[PDB]
Amino acid sequence: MPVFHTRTIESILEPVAQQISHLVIMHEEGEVDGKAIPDLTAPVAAVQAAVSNLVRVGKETVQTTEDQILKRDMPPAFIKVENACTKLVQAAQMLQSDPYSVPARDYLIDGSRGILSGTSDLLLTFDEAEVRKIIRVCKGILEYLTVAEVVETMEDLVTYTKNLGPGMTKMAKMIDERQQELTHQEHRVMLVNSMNTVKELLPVLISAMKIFVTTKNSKNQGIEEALKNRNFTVEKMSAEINEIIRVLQLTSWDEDAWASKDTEAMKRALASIDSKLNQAKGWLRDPSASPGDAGEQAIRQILDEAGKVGELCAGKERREILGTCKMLGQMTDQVADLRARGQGSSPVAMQKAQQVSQGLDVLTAKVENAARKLEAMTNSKQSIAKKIDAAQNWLADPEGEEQIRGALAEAAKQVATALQNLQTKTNRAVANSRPAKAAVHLEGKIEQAQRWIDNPTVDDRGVGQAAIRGLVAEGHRLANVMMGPYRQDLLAKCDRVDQLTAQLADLAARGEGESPQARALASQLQDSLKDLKARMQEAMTQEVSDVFSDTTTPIKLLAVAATAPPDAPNREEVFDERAANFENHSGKLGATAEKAAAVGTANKSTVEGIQASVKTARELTPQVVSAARILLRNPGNQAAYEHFETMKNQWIDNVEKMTGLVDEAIDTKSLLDASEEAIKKDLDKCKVAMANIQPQMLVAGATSIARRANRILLVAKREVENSEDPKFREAVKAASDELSKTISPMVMDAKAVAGNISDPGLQKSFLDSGYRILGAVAKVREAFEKDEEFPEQKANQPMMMAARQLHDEARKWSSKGNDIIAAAKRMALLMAEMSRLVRGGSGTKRALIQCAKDIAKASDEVTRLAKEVAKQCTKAAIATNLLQVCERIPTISTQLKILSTVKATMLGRTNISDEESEQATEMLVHNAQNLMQSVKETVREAEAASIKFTLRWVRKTPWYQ
Ligand SMILES: [Ca+2]
Repeated sequence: MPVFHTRTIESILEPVAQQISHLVIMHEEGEVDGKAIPDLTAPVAAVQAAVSNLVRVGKETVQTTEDQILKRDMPPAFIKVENACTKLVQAAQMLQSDPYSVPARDYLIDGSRGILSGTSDLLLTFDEAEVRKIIRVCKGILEYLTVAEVVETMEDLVTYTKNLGPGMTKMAKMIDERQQELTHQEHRVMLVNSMNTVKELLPVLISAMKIFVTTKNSKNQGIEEALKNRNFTVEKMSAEINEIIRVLQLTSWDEDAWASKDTEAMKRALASIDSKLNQAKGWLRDPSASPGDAGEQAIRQILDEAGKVGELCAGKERREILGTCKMLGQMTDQVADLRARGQGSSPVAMQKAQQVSQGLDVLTAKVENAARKLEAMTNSKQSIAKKIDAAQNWLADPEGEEQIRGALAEAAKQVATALQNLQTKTNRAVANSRPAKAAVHLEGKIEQAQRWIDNPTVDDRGVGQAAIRGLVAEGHRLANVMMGPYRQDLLAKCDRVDQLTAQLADLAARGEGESPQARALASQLQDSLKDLKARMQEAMTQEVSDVFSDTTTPIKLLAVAATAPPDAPNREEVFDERAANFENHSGKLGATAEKAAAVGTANKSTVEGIQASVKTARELTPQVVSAARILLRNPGNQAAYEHFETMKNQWIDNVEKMTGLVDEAIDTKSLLDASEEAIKKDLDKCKVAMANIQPQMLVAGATSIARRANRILLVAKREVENSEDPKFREAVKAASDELSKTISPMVMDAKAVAGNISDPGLQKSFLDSGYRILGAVAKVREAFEKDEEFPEQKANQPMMMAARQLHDEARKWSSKGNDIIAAAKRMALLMAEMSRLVRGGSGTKRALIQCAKDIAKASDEVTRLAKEVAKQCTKAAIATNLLQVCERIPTISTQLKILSTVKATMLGRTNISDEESEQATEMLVHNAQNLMQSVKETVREAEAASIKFTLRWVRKTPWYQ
């Protein structure tokens, strides 16, 4: 099994597999055509030289290495390489006498496959031991984080610190280089993110240890919260280091990453369900609470936490959570409706809601069954495969209950091969046990839903249905905040899409699927999705413009409620309230940011970033509250002040970058319409505030207006650092500068009217300044041959389904006139050929290798011209994003060439294929999908970068809506 996770392996294994492609090409020229095989002497000598380098440095390594694992795993590579090497040399010797020798060609096709396998295994052992070093350092730091609790003296604090130094420095350097030596870009992203999180967590660590030790040397009263924050820091840092250790051992795409994410989100739904369980169960059972209240929604969103669990369990276990969720949802609806009319406390208002909520305690129990279930499934999954199967697979050459412990929790060297077979079987069952998941960014969800609604191939891609369900769930989440327009976007559109999709499902499983009765209804559902996208982005924009207007005043009031004088009144009466409003504000911001990441127009990178910052703030709120409680506890103490300032600054910066990333995910002109609407509404509350003599309300509204104007100044300065032309830098700046001109006059005029609230001239001055701000924001807004067909042939196909998904996606646009759609069409066609060639095996070797070479060539065309597109385009975000989709193309093309050469050395269906040939088909399929859809995203985003010269993206199909 070949590997490609580093640039050194690739730089070594690409020319090797290339010369091997030559040798198997001449092998086919010999075996299929009976042609003279020429002087293999020079090429075999070059191969055996470039490989004898690896063998030589390896043999020198095993002498001077203290690594025992290397001493075990390295000589077998020496044998697997030397054998095939000498075998190829022998083939070169025999084919000098008789260039038609039938056993000399047996030794030519066995050695090339053997030199590929052996070379890959040898490099894999090197790499493996190189990482084992890095993991040795990481485990060093992990063990050093456990001795953090023994520090009780400032002497122990400084000593602990200075000794922690060198290991941290060495780890950071090692990871910074290893990530630069990796080919899988996502792995690099994970290493960078984790190491950055640890490095950003060190100062918080020494701060928490500092307040712990100052609180310990003296007899201060903040000892508990201090150890809470310190133990939390050890927890988070140790967890991130463990993430580093897991990623470092990855040699392919993420295979078991879904497990940990699914189980941690699974537990997150419950850790979040606890609090709202208590609160909502406590203050709903009251005889009335006006609907739309935050305490009312406190149940309506609880069920949402169950839904995200129901979307994680497989399609069958969805039963309990889905049916219970629907019944609880409709019975609470009746609670709100009945309680908000002339009749409350008719037993239907008590006896129904009571049995229901007593059932809320039941669906809160059903979700833990699936949560415990799945985990035991992941802990058993990794415990069997990793801890016993590998460890005693190595030690096959005694003691027993390792293979017993693996064999019990599941349900010579060929016996271990059977162990690998059954392991793959268990991984198959585990993989099926979980349902397919829709994308997270919007266009992925609506694209999968789109691919299911128009041609529902019966009983596959429940990913489209899952995308519709995730979109409808996100529409329910966006709706709970509204009031009047609450019913029109929720009831009509969300339930209309749920109903319509239920019609296209019941109308496809129990009946016919291709009739126009299901295709005339499909357009009824295809545009409804567009409606939910439009109004969902609209309501999301309105919600963001309100919730994210002020992100810092609650924690500011909490900061001044902590430094209150000791003789101040109601110190905890106001403090606990500031912490309550601070936790509520933080959670509200987090939820709004989640909706923004789900519905907004932003690439998956910024979606993962928004979710990451929401995770971080959600983790940071309680420790900020506890820091406020160790400052409020000890007045005049400098250490508590430094700690609370550190924590509060952490929260401030995380919510700041959260505000920015969330702002990226919104159509900025729609945002300007939203904030302009908010300035219109704010001024009405000002006229009213004057009419009823409310100067505090007036200055509050004016400060809100100036706040929004400054925010618009931020989003306007953002468009300056994004455009590379003063076409935008005098239009945007020429308006934002005047918007900055209009700010302060409105403020001082507001302060003027606040003292004489009924003076018509003063009021007139203030209002004039305000509407001048309004017009300024308005100006800021105003500143903004022929073709081929797919060779589908009648009856492997999973490799062709990707080729179809690219061909059907490339043909949507221009035939020619742009080399990228020509090259992508040709790539999907050549992939339709390669799918036919993989299960071939009769003169298909040269056609398959030549096919991979063609795919790599067209890939170079796409990458080249797309890189040309990126540098003649405004807004650097689209350019850099396009480059991000472009860099993952040449790597996957090269890996496609090498894998193709392996499959070619095993393509003459001469038998060495217990499952070894089945592996190379699967790797070619995985690589084929990743390449395929990678150039698909490169095509779509390539057109996005062409709306900004260069290409012509005119569409093919004639306009018919
Ligand atoms: Ca003035």
